[PDB]
Amino acid sequence: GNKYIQQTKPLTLERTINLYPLTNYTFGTKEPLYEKDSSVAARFQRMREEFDKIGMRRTVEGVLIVHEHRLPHVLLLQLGTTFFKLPGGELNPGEDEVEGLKRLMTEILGRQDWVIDDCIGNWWRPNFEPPQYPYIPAHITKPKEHKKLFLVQLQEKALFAVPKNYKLVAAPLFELYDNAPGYGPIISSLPQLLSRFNFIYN
Amino acid sequence: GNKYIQQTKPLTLERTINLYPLTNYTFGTKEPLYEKDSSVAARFQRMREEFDKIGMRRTVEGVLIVHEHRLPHVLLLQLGTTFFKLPGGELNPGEDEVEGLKRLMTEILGRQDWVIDDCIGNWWRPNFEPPQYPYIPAHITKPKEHKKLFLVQLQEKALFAVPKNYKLVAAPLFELYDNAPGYGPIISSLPQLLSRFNFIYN
Repeated sequence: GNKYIQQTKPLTLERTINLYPLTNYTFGTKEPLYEKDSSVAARFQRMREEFDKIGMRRTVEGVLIVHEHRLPHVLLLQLGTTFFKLPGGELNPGEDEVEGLKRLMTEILGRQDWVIDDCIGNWWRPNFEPPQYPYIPAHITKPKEHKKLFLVQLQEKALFAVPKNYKLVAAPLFELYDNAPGYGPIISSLPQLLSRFNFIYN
Repeated sequence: GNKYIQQTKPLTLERTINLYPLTNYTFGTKEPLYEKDSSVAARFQRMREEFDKIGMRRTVEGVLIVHEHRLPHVLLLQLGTTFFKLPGGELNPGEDEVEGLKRLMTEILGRQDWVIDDCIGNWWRPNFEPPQYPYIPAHITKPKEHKKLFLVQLQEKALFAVPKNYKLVAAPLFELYDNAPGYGPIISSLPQLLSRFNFIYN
């Protein structure tokens, strides 16, 4: 004759994420962090050299979200007038994805004095060329890079240490949406990839 | 001194979905199902009339995935040369989202002789106009429509009953990706929204 109290709905169906105000977050400076590749030519030469040695490049990137006036903003690292990146980078062979992303974000943003429970997408680079796709194209059996994106939940407050040559910016979703010319195909589709989340604006 | 066997990784982090070959699926015909709105003018007039009476329109849509040669395809309903839609429609006031989507897909596709565990995105229409966004734009406190998308897991085999005036097609991700001119902003970003899933190609 008993009834059961119903379980919290699956996190697959409704995923809630706490956001905090932009003003909860601050940065201090650290020494500059220079890009591994000094040009487009060097980038693709290194990708080719490493592909021959260790196979497909495995990149991981973190999407950290804050709000201002109840609108989500994604944290980006500005390196040039039109050059923005997510905090992340290249995994070492054998390295766990999530543990690697933790290492990489400590390297880039780690204060000098991470909660990663959510995969938000995957992108693949079929050739030693710029184009990347959110799927493996037909008959591509050996992509040259696989990029995996994760949502990194921030604490209520945090201090970041930012390499001097980077500017830590908070981009509102309307800045990113349908703005591949400004931010590229991955960052510009973050609004779509974040749309399923139930955000709490603390 | 004991060690614990580790739990399956969270479904938030790695979400696996079984797909089956296109040839596992068939359709039979039923009577035609006419669009509620006969023109763009009538569409926005009805949206306005109903907004005044019952508030924001609540639409729900199902994303059903199959594969051919290990490439995902999304099922769409073709109504015209350039007019494709997802199976779904408008919720009744008070109606549960998932139960409403089940009702709507039975209406459209239900054989005459649903597993919905995943939210994949949200879109909002700020005005009585075509544009829709994957977020609520700043200072929009009363959007006119909220569209919610769900992944509908298919059984190994299924038979569909399709209104005579619709053609059931299976669209590969490369047909959709960066093809808003062909399919609109929602269907064209399905490849990005599906990229997080670990698909098993049965």
